[PDB]
Amino acid sequence: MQLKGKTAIVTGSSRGLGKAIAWKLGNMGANIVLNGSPASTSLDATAEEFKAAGINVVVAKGDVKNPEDVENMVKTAMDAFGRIDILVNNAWDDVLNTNLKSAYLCTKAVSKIMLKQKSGKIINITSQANYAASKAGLIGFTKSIAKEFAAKGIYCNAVAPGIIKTDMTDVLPDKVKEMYLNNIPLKRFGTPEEVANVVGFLASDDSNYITGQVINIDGGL
Amino acid sequence: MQLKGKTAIVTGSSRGLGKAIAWKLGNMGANIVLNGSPASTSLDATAEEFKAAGINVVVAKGDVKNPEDVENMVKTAMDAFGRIDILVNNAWDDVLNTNLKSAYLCTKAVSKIMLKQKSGKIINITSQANYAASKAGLIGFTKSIAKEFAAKGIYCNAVAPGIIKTDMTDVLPDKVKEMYLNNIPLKRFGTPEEVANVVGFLASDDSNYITGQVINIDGGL
Amino acid sequence: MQLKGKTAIVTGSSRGLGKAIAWKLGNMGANIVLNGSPASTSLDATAEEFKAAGINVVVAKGDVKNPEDVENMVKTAMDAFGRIDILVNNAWDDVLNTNLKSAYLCTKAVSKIMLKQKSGKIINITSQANYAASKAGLIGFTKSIAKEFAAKGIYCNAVAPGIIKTDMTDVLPDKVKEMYLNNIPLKRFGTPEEVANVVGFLASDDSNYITGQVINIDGGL
Amino acid sequence: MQLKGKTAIVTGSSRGLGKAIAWKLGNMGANIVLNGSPASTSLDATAEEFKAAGINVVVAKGDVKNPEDVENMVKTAMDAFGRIDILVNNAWDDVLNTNLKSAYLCTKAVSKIMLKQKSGKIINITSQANYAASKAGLIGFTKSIAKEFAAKGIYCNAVAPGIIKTDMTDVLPDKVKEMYLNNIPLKRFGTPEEVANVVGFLASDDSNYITGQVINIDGGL
Repeated sequence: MQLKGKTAIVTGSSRGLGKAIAWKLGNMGANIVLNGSPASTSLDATAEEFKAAGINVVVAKGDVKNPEDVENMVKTAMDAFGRIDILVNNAWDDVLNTNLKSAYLCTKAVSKIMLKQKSGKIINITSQANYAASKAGLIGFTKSIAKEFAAKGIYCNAVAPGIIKTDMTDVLPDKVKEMYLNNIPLKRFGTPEEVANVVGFLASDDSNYITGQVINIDGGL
Repeated sequence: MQLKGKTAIVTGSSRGLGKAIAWKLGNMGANIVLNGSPASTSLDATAEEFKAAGINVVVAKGDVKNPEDVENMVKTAMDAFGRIDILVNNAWDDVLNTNLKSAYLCTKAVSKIMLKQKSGKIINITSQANYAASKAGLIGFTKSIAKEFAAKGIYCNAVAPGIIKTDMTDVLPDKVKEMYLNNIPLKRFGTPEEVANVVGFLASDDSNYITGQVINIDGGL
Repeated sequence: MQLKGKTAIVTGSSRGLGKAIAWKLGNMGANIVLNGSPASTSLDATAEEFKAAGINVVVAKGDVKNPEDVENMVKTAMDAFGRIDILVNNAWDDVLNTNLKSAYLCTKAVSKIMLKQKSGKIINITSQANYAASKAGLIGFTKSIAKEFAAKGIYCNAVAPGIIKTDMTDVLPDKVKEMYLNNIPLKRFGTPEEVANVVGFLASDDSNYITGQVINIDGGL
Repeated sequence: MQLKGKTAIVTGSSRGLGKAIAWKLGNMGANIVLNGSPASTSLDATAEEFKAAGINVVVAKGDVKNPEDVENMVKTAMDAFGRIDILVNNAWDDVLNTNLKSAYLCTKAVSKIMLKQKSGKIINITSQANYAASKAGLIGFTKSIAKEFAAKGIYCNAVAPGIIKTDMTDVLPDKVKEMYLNNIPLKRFGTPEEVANVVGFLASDDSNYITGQVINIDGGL
């Protein structure tokens, strides 16, 4: 389909949002590099599920907050598929390290390969003051990277989800759930699939000529 | 395909960007209501082209800056297809009347029908101080409408194109063209098809849960 | 004081916010041109109050939504003081005409004089979809004018007040008042004097090098 | 004057922008806590200059990227003046640590005292991808802190300078200088005094009711 013969790396893709994003890209025809902890019980199961659905998938085990694991991830992608068309960066000190620093390291490593291709899409997914600074940081980073690599044909955009349906939100007390729901103009939580569909758009040719942008998927919040 | 059995009204769709937008929506399976001046030489030709390509199309002739023509447009849509799922608003006194006032009147008229459906997507396309105020006005209008109709399931978003390939840009002197190109990070003009693809995204279920947003398609400008 | 020997025109300054703005500028040492309807009972009283406080004041009677009255206003300023250093623009068809069109006409007229001076500060004060489009329009207009006249030393900025204390807010039912107050992080309404103080800043040399900006004075709303 | 009997802490205030900011606040009548490295040749000279000008000044020596020095700074302020009304936060791992982490630690420490006062103003001064993320991070942090402490009367705003006159810019080659100047609508660099004047505004009662805002002082850039 839309991403036939392309390779997408999705960080933090063993479960939840990352898995849904990788699932959508896989079903658009992309070769998938899943990423997660070596200690993940779900990582291997997820890969087998993808393969059974007809998605070509390799697994890079490690923590993308560490340079050595980032290098491994890139090497397993290249060994498997020989190219990287799409990087999805999905993931006080611990907060800025987890979200923002992983995005920085992965972008730095993958950009080397995208520059040789003269092609590539980098899509950053955003995750109180610690989170706010990290989120805004990732957006500024996005816009900076977009500006820097625009001349070379490489895209960088961000997706900023509002409140998305999780295992936690499902078990929310009805009163605390109604308080959040009442603060969202659309009066419902978003879904992992909706976020995945927006990343699908940003990965496809349908989003050509869009760079340095943030798409808020938050129900008008 | 994605918009099978849905009806899209695209204002100013006899030629250029509007025609490209209507073409994309048509090819996604939507019933199309084209709009343009009764004096258009291209309007009828465009409709025949769409029909030959297998797109179900009706034509509403008039100027959408006038209430009576807006009512006609809505009536021809309803007479033809019985519903309106998508409105694309594409188009000192003359500046604010052409862009912004047409968007206001069409939204007001179509919103009545979308409220009964409890479903609908309104997509506003932006067009020196006169243009700047109009553009910013249309964006504020977009965000206001989104907030107002969110509770009822109706979406409102905007697409803001930068410099797009036209008949005018093609005949631009090479020096004036190079001056514009050098001010765009991606170092090329956008295309009508690219804008059409973004409207395609905003019209489809892939953009569910996104409201009150502006997508800049400007090559990082 | 700070504005000694300078002339400020404040539109809609017979009462309320405009009067408070003109009062602050007057007390900073500026020559003041008050503006209001010929039918104003308060305009003359306000001018006499200013004079008794030691402020040099002239009155331009008319509606600044009309070109002829705009010309009169400019002429009474020039006849009185021979220069214009500061213009404060304070004020579906009726909405866009009142706020935005007055700002456009006054700026156009005053800019001719500021260009000869190679000096000047234009400060636009913002006033549901009609209001939202008008407000956003005035902001886009502000940014456009700033860009256009930057090379010539002329500044353009905007002040965007949130909920400000009025005669209407004072008589608000306690329950409707508590609903608004609870939606403002600072948990109080703003005052006309606070807005006036921000305009005072934008009129003074303390705001040199700031152009094309909007200052939100809304208690974090 | 405006800040009589108030205490302002200005981080990184031994020289340059920080010194100019502290100078302005001092001359508005504030008690000043200067901050800089124990190895600073200029810190002591600067304090003596302030004292000779009639400014009440104490010096906190240390690096505000370290918790122990932040505690010292707060303790020297409290020992000297018994209160803190104004904190000015002025200053890949090294980039995020220098700008953003110092702002975080100082705000955290000073906020404890401001909460007891139920009064306080925190003013963050912004400093390629590393800088962009840090700058955007500090802005998001600002907005978060403002939201968090609004209920308690504590303000948080940011100042974002564009290109400001330094010792480096003065010795810039004329061609590289003309390239920067041509990219600024006002066609000149800003000055440390201009930045200081904006902080002066944000420290004074003239900026009451403004919170969670960023003032760009960049000549329209």
